[PDB]
Amino acid sequence: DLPEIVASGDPVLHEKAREVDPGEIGSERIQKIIDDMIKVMRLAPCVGLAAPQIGVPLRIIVLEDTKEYISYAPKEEILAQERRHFDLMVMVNPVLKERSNKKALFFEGCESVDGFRAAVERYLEVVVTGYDRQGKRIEVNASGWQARILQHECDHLDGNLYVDKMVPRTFRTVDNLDLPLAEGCPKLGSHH
Ligand SMILES: [Zn+2]
Repeated sequence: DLPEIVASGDPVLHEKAREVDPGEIGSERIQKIIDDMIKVMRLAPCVGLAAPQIGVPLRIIVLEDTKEYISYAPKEEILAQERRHFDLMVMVNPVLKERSNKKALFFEGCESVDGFRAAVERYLEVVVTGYDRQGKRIEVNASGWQARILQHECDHLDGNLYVDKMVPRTFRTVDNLDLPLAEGCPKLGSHH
């Protein structure tokens, strides 16, 4: 049976998830939680999911962005966001760190806050150390939209959602997505 995505207000999404014991990573148990994430992500569809969003209070994230999803976005926005496809990534106990003080500002949404968007400022360059799905120690250097999803998913594990880190006056229904920003809202884009 496939778990449901958990909505905002459920305390599992607002409290800090706990680390997987690295000796446990390859058990049928953590493997099932992982496979469940992957399936819930591909069903939605979305580019990223964290374990708290399926009710599991653990430090686990998955992410994928496919050529197919990407060929839906305006070709010029794909270019501003630096949005490039990348194979399915699983990380257990991810620890995120920026590689520089450069930030970008664009719209994100979250499966836990259904129907809405807001502009959120992200580090453009990250590193995430952690474990892959076989208990092996990995590091991942990420920029552009990939680094965005890493930060979004990582945020979940500390009980942080984007509605609590969005630029004022940008929150909006999906349908209002393309409406103009109000005066004194910063422009979407990035640093030189
Ligand atoms: Zn989310």
